[PDB]
Amino acid sequence: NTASWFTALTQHGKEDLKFPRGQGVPINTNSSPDDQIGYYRRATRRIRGGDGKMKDLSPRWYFYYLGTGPESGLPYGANKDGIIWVATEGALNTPKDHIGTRNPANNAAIVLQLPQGTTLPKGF
Repeated sequence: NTASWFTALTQHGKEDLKFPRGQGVPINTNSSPDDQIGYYRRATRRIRGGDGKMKDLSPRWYFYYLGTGPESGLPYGANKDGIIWVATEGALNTPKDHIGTRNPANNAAIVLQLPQGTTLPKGF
């Protein structure tokens, strides 16, 4: 019953998601400077293609605050395939259980917006 608070970054290229130190955290006016830390989780979807065979769709990366989402128990910097970490300078390395996850039944997803001067890899 839980989803990301933001819309996804679609991976159109061959390279995985990666942000330079300090960049990557989506803008949220309902959050404070201490909360600006989390991870992007890759979600690949498979569909029945025009030839009957299963084919992959462009991967989607969803942001979740630290201590929240499908990898709530993972600490910052944890090595896991499909998980990349982001944190703004000044955010505290503590769980963000007060923000948590979004319930789509009563909350719309916030359009993913990166701060001014955020660099994204090719195909994003």
